[PDB]
Amino acid sequence: MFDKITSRIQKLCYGLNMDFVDPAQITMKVIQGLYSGVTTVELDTLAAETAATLTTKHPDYAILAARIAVSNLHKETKKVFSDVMEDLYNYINPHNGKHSPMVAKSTLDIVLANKDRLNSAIIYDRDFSYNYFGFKTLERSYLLKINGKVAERPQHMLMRVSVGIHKEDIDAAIETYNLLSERWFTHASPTLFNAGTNRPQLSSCFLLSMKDDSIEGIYDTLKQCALISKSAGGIGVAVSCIRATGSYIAGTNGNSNGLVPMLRVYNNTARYVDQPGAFAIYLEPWHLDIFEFLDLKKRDLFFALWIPDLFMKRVETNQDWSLMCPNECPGLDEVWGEEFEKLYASYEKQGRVRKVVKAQQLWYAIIESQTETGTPYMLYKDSCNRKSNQQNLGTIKCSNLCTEIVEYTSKDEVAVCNLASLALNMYVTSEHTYDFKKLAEVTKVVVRNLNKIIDINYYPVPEACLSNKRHRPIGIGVQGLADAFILMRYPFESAEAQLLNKQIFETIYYGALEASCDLAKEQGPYETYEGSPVSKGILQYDMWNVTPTDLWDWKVLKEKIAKYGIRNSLLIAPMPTASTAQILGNNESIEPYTSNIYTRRVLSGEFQIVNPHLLKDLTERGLWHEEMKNQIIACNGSIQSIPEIPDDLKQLYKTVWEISQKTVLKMAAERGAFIDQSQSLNIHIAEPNYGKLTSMHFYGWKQGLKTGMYYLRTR
Amino acid sequence: MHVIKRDGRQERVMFDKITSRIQKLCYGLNMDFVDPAQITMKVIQGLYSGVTTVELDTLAAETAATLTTKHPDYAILAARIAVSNLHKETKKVFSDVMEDLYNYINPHNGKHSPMVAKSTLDIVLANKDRLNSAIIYDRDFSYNYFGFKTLERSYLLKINGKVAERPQHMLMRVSVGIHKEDIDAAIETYNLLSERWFTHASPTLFNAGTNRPQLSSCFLLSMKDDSIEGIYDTLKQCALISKSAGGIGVAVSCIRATGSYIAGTNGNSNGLVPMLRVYNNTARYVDQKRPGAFAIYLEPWHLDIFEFLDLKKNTGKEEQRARDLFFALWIPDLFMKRVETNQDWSLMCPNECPGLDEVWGEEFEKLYASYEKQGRVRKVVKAQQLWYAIIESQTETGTPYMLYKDSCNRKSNQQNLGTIKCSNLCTEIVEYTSKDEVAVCNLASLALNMYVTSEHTYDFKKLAEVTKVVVRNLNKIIDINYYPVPEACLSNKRHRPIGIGVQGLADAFILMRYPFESAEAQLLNKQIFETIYYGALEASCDLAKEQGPYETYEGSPVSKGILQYDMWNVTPTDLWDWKVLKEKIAKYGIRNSLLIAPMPTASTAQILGNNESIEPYTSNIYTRRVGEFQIVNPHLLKDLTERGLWHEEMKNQIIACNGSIQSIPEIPDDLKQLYKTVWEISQKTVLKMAAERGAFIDQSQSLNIHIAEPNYGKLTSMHFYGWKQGLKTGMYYLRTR
Ligand SMILES: Nc1ncnc2c1ncn2[C@H]1C[C@H](O)[C@@H](COP(=O)(O)OP(=O)(O)OP(=O)(O)O)O1
Ligand SMILES: Cc1cn([C@H]2C[C@H](O)[C@@H](COP(=O)(O)OP(=O)(O)OP(=O)(O)O)O2)c(=O)[nH]c1=O
Ligand SMILES: Cc1cn([C@H]2C[C@H](O)[C@@H](COP(=O)(O)OP(=O)(O)OP(=O)(O)O)O2)c(=O)[nH]c1=O
Ligand SMILES: [Mg+2]
Ligand SMILES: [Mg+2]
Repeated sequence: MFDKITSRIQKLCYGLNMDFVDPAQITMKVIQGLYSGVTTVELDTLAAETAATLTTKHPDYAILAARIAVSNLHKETKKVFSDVMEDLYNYINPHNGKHSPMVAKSTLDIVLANKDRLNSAIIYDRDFSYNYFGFKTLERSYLLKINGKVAERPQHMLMRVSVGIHKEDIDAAIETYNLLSERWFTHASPTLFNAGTNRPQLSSCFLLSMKDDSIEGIYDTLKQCALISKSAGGIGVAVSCIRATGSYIAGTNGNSNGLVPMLRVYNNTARYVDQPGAFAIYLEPWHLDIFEFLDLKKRDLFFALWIPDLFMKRVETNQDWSLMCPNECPGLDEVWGEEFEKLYASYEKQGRVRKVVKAQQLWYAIIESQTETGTPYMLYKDSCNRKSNQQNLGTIKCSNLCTEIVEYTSKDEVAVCNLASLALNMYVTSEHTYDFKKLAEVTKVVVRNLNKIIDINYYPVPEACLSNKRHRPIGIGVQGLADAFILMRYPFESAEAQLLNKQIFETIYYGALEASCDLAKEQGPYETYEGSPVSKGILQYDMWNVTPTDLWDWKVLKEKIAKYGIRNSLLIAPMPTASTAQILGNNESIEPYTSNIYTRRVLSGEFQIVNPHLLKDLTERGLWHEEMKNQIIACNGSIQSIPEIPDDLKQLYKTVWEISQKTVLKMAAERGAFIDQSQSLNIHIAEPNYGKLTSMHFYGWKQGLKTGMYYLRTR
Repeated sequence: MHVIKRDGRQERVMFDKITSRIQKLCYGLNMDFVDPAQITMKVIQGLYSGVTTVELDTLAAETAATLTTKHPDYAILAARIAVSNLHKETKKVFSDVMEDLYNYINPHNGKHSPMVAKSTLDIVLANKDRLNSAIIYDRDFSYNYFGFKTLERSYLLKINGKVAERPQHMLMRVSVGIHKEDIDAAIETYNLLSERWFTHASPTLFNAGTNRPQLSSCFLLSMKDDSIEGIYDTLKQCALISKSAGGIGVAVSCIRATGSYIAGTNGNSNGLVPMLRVYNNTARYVDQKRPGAFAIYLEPWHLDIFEFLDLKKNTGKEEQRARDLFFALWIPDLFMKRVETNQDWSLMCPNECPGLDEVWGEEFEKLYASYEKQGRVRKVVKAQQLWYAIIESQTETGTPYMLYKDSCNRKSNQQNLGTIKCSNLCTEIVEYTSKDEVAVCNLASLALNMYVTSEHTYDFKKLAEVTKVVVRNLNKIIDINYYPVPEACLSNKRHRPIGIGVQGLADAFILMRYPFESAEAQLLNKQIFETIYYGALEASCDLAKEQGPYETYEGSPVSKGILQYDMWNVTPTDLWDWKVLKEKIAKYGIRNSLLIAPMPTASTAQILGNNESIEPYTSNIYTRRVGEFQIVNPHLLKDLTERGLWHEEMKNQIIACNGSIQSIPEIPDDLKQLYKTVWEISQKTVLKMAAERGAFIDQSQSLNIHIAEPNYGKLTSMHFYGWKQGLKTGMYYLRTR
């Protein structure tokens, strides 16, 4: 009897490690929610659930689990792509009666005029390549649904995005289709949510100079934020030009209440417009309201600092910092580095300061905020501007929400970003050699994609659109760096890892540029190209004084770029990639495993998950048991103190806490020479003291990092 | 013992010189109850040796005012002492003070900051001659201590602490500020202000003849529409107007309901409540020591009304509160009919049910029904339920104000423009607003007790002439005001509305010796307001001749010879020939769509010494805080002191009685009659009187209701009464106790 269930679980067991997967186990839990009443479709989830719990015994359960629920999706959705599309278009909302197409006619009509070539391109066996928690992610949000029931299979949705990008160009579409569905990279969420629809808001982040220091200013800027958040976008906002508390107002002959009351207005605007807000506010440490600033998360806004070098210099030489009001001392954010230290001091040597503190004391109020709340983020204004390819445009006033994007912004330019990410774990061949020829190749495609995205994209406000058209900046990231190192057999901190880290990024960048060049050959450079460091032969690694390894002939590439230029002001920026890395079963971005154990909620409750790579070594060596697992939870996810585990692995699966943050910082410093934008650097300090922190910032600062620190994590 | 004189010159104490100086300022005062040796005695104890001769003026004017409780003359005397001080501390010649104020260099910020406009100076200056000798400083001695200290606290200009302006220099600046090179009229206005016949609204008082003049107090807005973009555009406007110290009232009914579908995002609308948080947050943050004030107007067919209703509570949950906005209801006739006949009432989304707010009266009644019929409703409730909800809101908070859309639109001369979607912060202004037009209003009030004579007869003929003047002034303001936003300016030049108000109405009855509630008082109330409407139309007519109609005149009720009182079916008394005027208009047209708008004269009433607006006394005994002082109704005290009926315990037995004189066995009834508090008076009678005067007020009236012990019965009956009277504003605040 339960035999009829088992022999059916078994069907989807192909290629799985049957030392550790045992279908009999599931059946024993499933056969009990059985009765004369419901049957198969119900029991289908039942088993998927059960299987999914069992992930703790073996990673293959996640995959088995996945497969079952997938089988069941297929058993309840249309096969033919064009036919699924047809339904999404037609959907009359039978609620009111008005027609509401879920895809866009043009994408429909493109799809139908090639129903032949697109339909038979889709390989639906590719829906089994996702793990459970990955699949469930898609099913919650990424797969389009008519009234309850999901319509799109994951292939459908990929094909949709693909043609949603390459429109009339089928070839480019089917090659993007493949790449994606084999999980060689991914687009940003907005792209996957929106490509092929009526509101194709694909970009994924915006930046924003505060238009002007008046009510009129503050409220136009506010109108804009509301508008971007409407159509999804995250925002960075440059706020430093707003006059401080006490600063006189001529028009009303009153006295301004300063930056904070104004940050309340914005906060409140984020609680409103949603589809929760998310603004990063960037303040410069010379602003007279910087102290109140540091108490605010100490609320729907994240604070970040636009640090000028001068400030770091003064802090380390126990010194005199002078807080100014931007009304009283104009243009202080319109300038960086040299011209800043001249202009700033000029105001100091002119008396015109509102209040002097010791540099060191401000510093320590920062360390206080970070230990409390994990914020403010630390970004170095001078580093960012010095190594920016957009420096010919002016002074770069701030960054995006996750500190990775560094772009110019003005009264009439609001910077945007279009992002995507390469799955580094996919390029390590089954020989523990890393395939770079293939990595470069895929980047070049991602560039063409992102580049196409600029023109088709829906822009929420006009100067988002004006910005992006002038400088055509893109942003390309990575995920699974950690899994790459593990699949290679490399302790994250090993010299072996440390080289690979450079090499990977020498490659991503080589390809990006090379592809950006071919596009410039094809359609000319972006119009604010000539004037920039690349018209001058100075690529990103030069600005760092790094000479790359002989892996690629940059000699040859520079001669190309000298001939036809590039298409995009900027290209690379490794980002958090939180939501996508969940689908692909990867560790987020460039960071180690925070723990070797963690959970994940899925509708009702959670599932307990051990590091997939890890569990596979412990079980094969027959070291996996009850209390074995129960102990690692006791050690917050480390295995260092568990006695019967080899030397080999204790090294291989060190958690981020057990890793040297100095080393982490140094490694970013390395790769960051081939990242033309910035990177989202979290810092993990187990037991913090103000000492450890202070050298951290200082170490990373000395390394010359564009972003010093995204989040500080403490416990 | 000695006193330091006005020059550092030690002078021994000589207490007769105090009494002597006081006596010098008792011209015209009834000396039988004003013993000025009483102050002397009370001064020379609160008095150490070496104290400044200037402090023996403050200490003395302070003492003098705490004796209002003996004879109101004392309160006038207390001022006289403070003014006889100020004059000594001030430059006499007007044109000199104007020089200082301009040439004033900011002693902190080394740069320069005029306090008058260059033009205002260059006029005053090139007109030194006439203007200087025009001013009568013997008018500064005609206020009482309380009016005076309000003036002193914000209405005269301070050069670095030191009050530069004398009250006449102020009055004068304002006149030139309105009249520029028109020196004949500046002087005529100065005379009518300084003789206390009327007062301009505070924003005019403040800014008149300064640079970038914010002369107007009130602004009306309609939301820009169901959009994140509309919302934030209307918010920038509100911010911009609030920075210019302007009061605001807003039409918010078009906004999607909590739940309503949002196309572009597939998500769903969070409703009015969340948006109103954003409006509170902005009101808090933009200013004018004073936070901006928005009145929010909702129509009772909107799905979010119940939430709208608990938002003013100080009891509930932090997330759904907004104690900084003021809530109002724009009420269709239908809702009221539905209530008194226990029928159901449907709540809609303006998204699934467009056009509701852009249409009134039967046009509405038709459109609303055909939605109900169509099943276009999100929730359907018993009408009485909503009405119960409304009246506990009022019981707990005193809000929402109660406006009747159908009255306002039916009886408005802006009718030819479209639907009037809301009123203002104070509910007396009834003007049109659109995507392109924010209605400003410019206001002033007449001191209604100035026009009653020694022989207890009223001077309507004079009241009509003063009104004419005001209209000419309020008109010029429109052309000199600096508009916070362009749509404000658009509107005002298009329809040139003006709102003329009143203060000292209850004072007017008392001088004649009328109870508020008599046939006498109730005839005069009609007659007075006829007079104001008559005089004002006649003024606007003259201007039309001089200049042309207001652009949007043609097709209006007036351009058809329909005057406000026509819209009520009320024949005026025979006091004035309304057919002569009607003939005069159909000739030249008028210059201002709207004219009369009885607003609540909050602080200009404190100055002129008058009782607020259209209202009877709240008490015969009260407080004004400046030490806070113990004023007895000046009128009452006179009749008591005259009839030799005033002492310590009587003053007290009234405080015992919450300022009522009713129970006191020693007072003639015809006095107990005249001096009833508002908590004695019939509110129905109040509502009838407004309605009765309402036929002559082309806008509305801020109208509080006082009900002592309030229940559902009393609150309900009171609204419905006024409603059936044809009132546009049926209730401003509900005050209780
Ligand atoms: N010798 C005195 N003894 C008591 N009170 C005095 C004396 N001199 C003046 N005062 C009081 C009377 C008034 O209430 C108050 C202000 O009167 P005022 O005559 O303006 O002061 P003053 O005498 O210092 O100046 P002035 O030089 O103009 O006379 O001072
Ligand atoms: C008027 C006003 C301004 N502000 C703020 C907003 C701005 O940051 C700052 C003044 O900017 P503005 O609003 O532009 O004031 P202004 O142009 O009339 O005066 P000035 O030219 O001297 O700057 O103060 C308030 O917080 N509350 C207010 O009521
Ligand atoms: C987009 C968005 C709209 N809204 C509300 C506010 C507005 O009253 C209402 C109108 O939506 P809009 O802001 O105009 O968005 P839309 O253009 O998609 O609207 P429409 O469906 O008419 O095309 O939606 C939010 O509260 N939060 C949001 O994030
Ligand atoms: Mg300004
Ligand atoms: Mg819309």
